[PDB]
Amino acid sequence: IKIPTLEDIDNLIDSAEEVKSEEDINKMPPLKFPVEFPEVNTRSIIGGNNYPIVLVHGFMGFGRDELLGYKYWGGVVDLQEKLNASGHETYTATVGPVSSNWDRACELYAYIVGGTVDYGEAHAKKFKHNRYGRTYPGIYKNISNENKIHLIGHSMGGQTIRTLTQLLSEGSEEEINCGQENISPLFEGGKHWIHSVSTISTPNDGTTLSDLMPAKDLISYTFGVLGTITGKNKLFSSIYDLKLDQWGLKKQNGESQRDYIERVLDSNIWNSTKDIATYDLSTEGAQELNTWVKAQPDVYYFSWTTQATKESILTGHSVAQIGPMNPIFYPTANLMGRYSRNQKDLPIIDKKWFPNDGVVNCISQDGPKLGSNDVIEQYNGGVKIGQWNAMPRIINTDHMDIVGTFGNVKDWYMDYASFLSNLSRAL
Ligand SMILES: [K+]
Ligand SMILES: [K+]
Ligand SMILES: [Zn+2]
Repeated sequence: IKIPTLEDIDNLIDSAEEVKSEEDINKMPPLKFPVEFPEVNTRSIIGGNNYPIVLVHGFMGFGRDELLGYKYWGGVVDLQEKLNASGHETYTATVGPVSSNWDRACELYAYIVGGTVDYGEAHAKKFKHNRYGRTYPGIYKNISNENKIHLIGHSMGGQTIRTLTQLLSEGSEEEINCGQENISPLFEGGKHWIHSVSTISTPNDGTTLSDLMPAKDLISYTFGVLGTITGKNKLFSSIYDLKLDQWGLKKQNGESQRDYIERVLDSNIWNSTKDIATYDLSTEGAQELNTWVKAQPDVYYFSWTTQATKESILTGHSVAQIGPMNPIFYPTANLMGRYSRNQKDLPIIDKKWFPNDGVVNCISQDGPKLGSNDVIEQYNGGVKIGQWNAMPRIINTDHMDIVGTFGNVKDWYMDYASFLSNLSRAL
């Protein structure tokens, strides 16, 4: 009926599942990776790679040094550590939790290479924000056409990694042509640093959760969800940063976390620019991204779809599955599960959009289709470069469960890392 905001923090905390110990997560049934790499049981794989994985969080995800150690990737299980311990070189990148995909891609570039974020003169002028952002040391500084990586992005992270791959490969005409000093190499094109792009629970065609909500309310709701993890009091402690430096929205000297959050929530940013996550998450905004962010011909693309709704036999609406769906997502799942729209200049939303994972419509997750020329095929026991390999649906699994909040997923990720290591070179 009603999506809660911070006004309803008490009821959210009340309805929420308790955070579990690592021991208790390990007692849950492990998620099973569904396939073997093609031909592994018919012949020798001879063309594999040693490229590392870089993990990229979604909307309202935070870094390894935030949330008092609770990890985006695995929660109380440190998936990065487990992957490295089992021989799968893995890093974690951290970008703006509520910034646009463009801004996040520029941040991701700097996070990997090292240096100061550069959003582009042209872009920064157009959207009226700073050209330069924060400074990072670099987690994989030697990245190159020879030293490629596998990008894995959850939620909005999947849009962000598509966007980085587009910019690396083809650059930005607007940036190239504006005649700025010391253009970021990101915008020049010609870089083939990415071997694969994997999206997990990604709004590749947006999510109608953004369409149906006022932006401020969506953000406020998501602070509520964060609170179910941090605890309602620790939610207002200095254990996370919204990273809106470019907008002049850093926490002020002497400002409390609570005052900082209220100030950001009350900002004009949420209804006054398209250069923000809430726009980029909407179906209109995702469609716009899709009109220029294409699947590159020399990169493997994989998509994973989560679902935790069932169809109501009475109305045809999709509703939360009791058990699999976090109770915090009951209202979001149920509103998306009955949201239609047939309005000029906007994507037509019909019953195919109803099934969801609490946050993102299932139909949106297999790859970009709105405004896209990308090819999508369901995985058929062979991998195809330059197009989307839409992998077997991850049913009975909500939006956060697939990153360990809450689920036993470490073996799935280790098996996926093994799978990715078999991928052979572009011809
Ligand atoms: K909206
Ligand atoms: K769940
Ligand atoms: Zn921007």
